[PDB]
Amino acid sequence: SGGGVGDVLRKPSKEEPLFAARVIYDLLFFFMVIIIVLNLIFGVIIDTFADLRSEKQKKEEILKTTCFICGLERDKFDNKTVTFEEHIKEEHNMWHYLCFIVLVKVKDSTEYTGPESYVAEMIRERNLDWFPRMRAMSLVSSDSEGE
Amino acid sequence: RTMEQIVFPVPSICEFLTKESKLRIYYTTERDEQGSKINDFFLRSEDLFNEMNWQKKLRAQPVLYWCARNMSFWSSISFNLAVLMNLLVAFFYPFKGVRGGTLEPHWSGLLWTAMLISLAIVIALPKPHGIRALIASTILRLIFSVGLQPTLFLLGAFNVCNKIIFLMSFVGNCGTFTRGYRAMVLDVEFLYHLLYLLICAMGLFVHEFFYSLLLFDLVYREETLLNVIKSVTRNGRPIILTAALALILVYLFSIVGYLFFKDDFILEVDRLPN
Amino acid sequence: LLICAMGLFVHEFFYSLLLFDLVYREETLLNVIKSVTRNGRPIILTAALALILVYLFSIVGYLFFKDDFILEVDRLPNKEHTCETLLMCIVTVLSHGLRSGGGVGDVLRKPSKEEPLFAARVIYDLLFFFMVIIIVLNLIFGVIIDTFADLRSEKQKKEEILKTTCFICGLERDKFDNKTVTFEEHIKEEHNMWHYL
Amino acid sequence: NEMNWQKKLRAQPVLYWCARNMSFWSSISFNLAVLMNLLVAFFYPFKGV
Ligand SMILES: [Zn+2]
Ligand SMILES: [Zn+2]
Repeated sequence: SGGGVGDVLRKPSKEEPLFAARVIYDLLFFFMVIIIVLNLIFGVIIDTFADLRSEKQKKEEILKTTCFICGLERDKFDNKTVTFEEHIKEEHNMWHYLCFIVLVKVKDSTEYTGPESYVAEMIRERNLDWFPRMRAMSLVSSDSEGE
Repeated sequence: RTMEQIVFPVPSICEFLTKESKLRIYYTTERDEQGSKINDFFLRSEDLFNEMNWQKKLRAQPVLYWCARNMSFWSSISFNLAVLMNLLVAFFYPFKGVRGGTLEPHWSGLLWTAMLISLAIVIALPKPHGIRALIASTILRLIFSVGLQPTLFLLGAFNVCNKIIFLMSFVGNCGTFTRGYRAMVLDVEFLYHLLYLLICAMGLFVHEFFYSLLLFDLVYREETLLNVIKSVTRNGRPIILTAALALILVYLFSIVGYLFFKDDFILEVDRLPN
Repeated sequence: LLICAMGLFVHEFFYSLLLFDLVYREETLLNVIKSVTRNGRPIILTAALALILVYLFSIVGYLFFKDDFILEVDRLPNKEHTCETLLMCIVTVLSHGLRSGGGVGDVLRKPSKEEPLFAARVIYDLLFFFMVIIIVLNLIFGVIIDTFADLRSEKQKKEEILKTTCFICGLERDKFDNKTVTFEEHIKEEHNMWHYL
Repeated sequence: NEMNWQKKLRAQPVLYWCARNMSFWSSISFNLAVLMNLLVAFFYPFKGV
């Protein structure tokens, strides 16, 4: 209700000796509590909108302008007949990776090929260093220059 | 540290994967610490393999599979019915037999005619949208046939049957059924849905407000509203700490006012006669 | 300790004081108080701007609307109205009316269309309400919100530069992408500052 | 152009002494204005206060 300790007390009006102290009390309560504290809680709420929107925008731009598993940043695939739109679909599609994980799981622990044994060795026992962390075999050129 | 490229046949079990969980795993995974999404992807890969096993096992259900396909339809019917029946219980609670026609039914009759005209205009222009408008018009017409209490009882019975057939759809559409009973008891959304069912049943039985409670619990679900509530609640510890700061500050001001301005604390009041 | 001892001895309130001093310590509460106090010089300067602006409005109100400054009052027994002309009483009445909604409205005499001074009174009321109550209070709260924005920006920049770069080494964690020396062991085994200490 | 003017005015020095400490004049004017506004604020019934 607005002023705070004002408009509910007795309103001394200039006759009592306690008038100046009452005015100071009223104005000081109104300033610190009603301005600063309520403005602090609402500044906290607005700041949380700012942080949440910043997180969402960062997540969306890093989801759209970079590759998945591959990790590249979509400016490396500017030329040389392998663009990003088919690098996502045909080269580093994660659905093919899930297909490979379930192919390792379903198959009968024998009579499979070479790389599947290596992958199943890295899956069952230990870590995940068989993923293409930052390399894609499309940025690399021919080795004729050193040869 | 050399890189290969292998081509393999896709397993026949991978085609039993839904589009919803597909989009969920595409949009939900996050970079753990070293700018990489691999670690959470492997754990949800194991969970996805278990989910595809459950989906392949449940494909031979089909009546249960037919029930579990159209769960968004059950959710939409439950939500629209809850909103409509909250609107009916809001406008009319003196009840004691409201069907007396003390100039209310004439205005209600004109409102029903206008609503029927608007529903006809909506069905004419927007033919593909507004399937629930016909059901709302039929429910409004049933209010003119029988009393408000039988209509409310019918709507409550339809709501509880829709919820009890939606729970079976939700149980079927998840793999927690065969892991045991404590596994689905430990689930959070399952507990929320059973709380919703208990609230709906107790509203049908005991004193019949309770639909405001389920309305709050169900409208609170949607994504943008949940986003703004996540904005008010994600940093809740500073908010409660500065609320405690306000509390101690007004405690100090109360101490000072009690100390000196003790006789200036009179307040206006009107008493009720005995 | 002195506050606690004096509370045990003398008149025993004092625990509100030590409670304030001790709850004020914790990190997130100290962070929001640092948001209100880190840019305190603009806040006190625009408070002084509010003070001189209401001093100007008090001057104008004393000049023309001198007899419209009556206020309701109830006296304590040992006409329920009073009028003040001292220009300290005018300034304190105007700071009394600085809060409570409209401002100079709902405390003065409300002339209502009969006096020739009606249009000037309406202009005075509306102009006070607009400039002071909208603009100045919105300025102090915009300053506070801007200080939250700056403080959060500084904290985020500090955290990302602490996590995504090396310490003493100075590199930016994208140089260690390959070639058998990654950043996670470059921090621990090569450029650990504890080995430097 | 400003350095040309400064070189020409270096031979003033009494005017140059006046022009050196202009921040002092500004500070004196501001403090005096604030103080005399405080005095004219608190006491205006005057009629021989
Ligand atoms: Zn890739
Ligand atoms: Zn290094």
